[PDB]
Amino acid sequence: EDGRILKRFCQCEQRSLEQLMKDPLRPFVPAYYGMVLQDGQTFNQMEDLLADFEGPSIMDCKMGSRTYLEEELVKARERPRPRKDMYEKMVAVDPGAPTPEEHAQGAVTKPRYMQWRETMSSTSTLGFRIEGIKKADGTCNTNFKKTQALEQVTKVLEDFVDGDHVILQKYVACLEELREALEISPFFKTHEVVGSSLLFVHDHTGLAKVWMIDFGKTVALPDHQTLSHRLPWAEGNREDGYLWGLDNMICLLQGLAQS
Ligand SMILES: O=P(O)(O)O[C@@H]1[C@H](O)[C@H](O)[C@@H](OP(=O)(O)O)[C@H](OP(=O)(O)O)[C@H]1O
Repeated sequence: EDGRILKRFCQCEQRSLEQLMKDPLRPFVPAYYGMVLQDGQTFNQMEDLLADFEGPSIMDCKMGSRTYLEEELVKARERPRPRKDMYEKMVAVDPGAPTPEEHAQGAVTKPRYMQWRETMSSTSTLGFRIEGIKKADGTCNTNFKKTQALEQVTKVLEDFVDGDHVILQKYVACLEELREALEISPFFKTHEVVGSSLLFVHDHTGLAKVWMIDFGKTVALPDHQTLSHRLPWAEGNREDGYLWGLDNMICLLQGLAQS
């Protein structure tokens, strides 16, 4: 559309957006405009987050210690469904990361793949991981499958803010105010948030912002029930590591800001 973007419909994201529009997180999420049909498909219509920017830099971090839903792991034993998809996306990073049985099948299960991807990157050590970068100069990078150690992550962050400090201060101020809103938010408090990202965008005019995006697997907990989002995940507990991720992120960016 026009200052608007169409995203492939899914129910879970619809229901999350319509709730978030009424939540203290509203300022930190893309405006939600409703749905539409076009060229044979159904779409959620969304705010174009880039609208206000001139030649933006852009970074997307997946947030959390766990990236798959629990009924993926408890449904991976009852009726297992191995994927060609994921074996290849795995072998294209580490061959012989597969097991001699996974080898002969050309197939890995989802929780297995998602698990391996969590340990091969910063997710299991920091509770967040860089997924994507596009810089002011036209270059970009989505190859972060082995970005794991604290010093690899900080190098990428350094290159992205590109010595602008200013812009880096602005981003810690966004993340710090995000965190105050997450802590008092009924939506966050009553949802499992897995697979979602923080989108960092900024300009040579010094404009900077962070949004929460991707609510395709943000799930409602049963009545009155809450998460700390800090406590470590164990099958049954539904913990996220979302706020563990955020705390670590804020800490590291402040560390850059001293520098
Ligand atoms: O980043 P990678 O290594 O390419 O892995 C994909 C990525 O983790 C997506 O976020 C995930 O969708 P969800 O997080 O929404 O599950 C998807 O699952 P899919 O292929 O089964 O959709 C993975 O293939």
